[PDB]
Amino acid sequence: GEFSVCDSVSVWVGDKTTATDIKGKEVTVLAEVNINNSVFRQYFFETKCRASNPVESGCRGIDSKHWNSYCTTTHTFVKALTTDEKQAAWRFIRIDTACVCVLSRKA
Amino acid sequence: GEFSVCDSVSVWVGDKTTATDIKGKEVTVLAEVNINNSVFRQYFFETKCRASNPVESGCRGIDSKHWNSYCTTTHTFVKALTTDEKQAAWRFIRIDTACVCVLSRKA
Repeated sequence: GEFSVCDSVSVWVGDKTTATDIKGKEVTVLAEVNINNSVFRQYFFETKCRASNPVESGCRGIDSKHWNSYCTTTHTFVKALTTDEKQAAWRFIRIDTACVCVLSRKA
Repeated sequence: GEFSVCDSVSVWVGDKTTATDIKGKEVTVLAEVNINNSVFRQYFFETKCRASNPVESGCRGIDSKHWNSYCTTTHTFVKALTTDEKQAAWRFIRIDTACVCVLSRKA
């Protein structure tokens, strides 16, 4: 049947406490946002790698005879209400969204 | 050097007009949100496949002798201000976030 090259794990996250923002700083993630007198809990759908090597040689199916590989998590950016040592603001934060295979040549 | 198995293309999108929501319906994406008397244009960072077959056999580096492959775009969910035939609301919409390789056995 069909299976990815890198095994992946997805979960809805409703209790996030810190995240790295687009500018690289660590920021605190607030839990509920009120947008116009009504509140929302902030949720993030994240997908992570289950393993950098789901198989001993790296990613599944790769041609190991020529290639080296491992799986790695890639990120999107989602704006969220956050706060830092001085200011609460909507900021863009890095969220984990996929597990992909990266290759290079064996020598 | 390091290269992905599936070639990928990322862009910030600031003029999105429709999106499919989590419930599957097509919805209209509004452009500016006012959260507390101040406005924001809504942006989405999307990553798409450049090709289902970046190489003639499917994804790069796969062992084609045993495997069939192609690249496919995976989605995250981002909440955005949207509207439908009756109601403007924050809804979760499907955003394209990665290009990953899917395998199956050749016979």
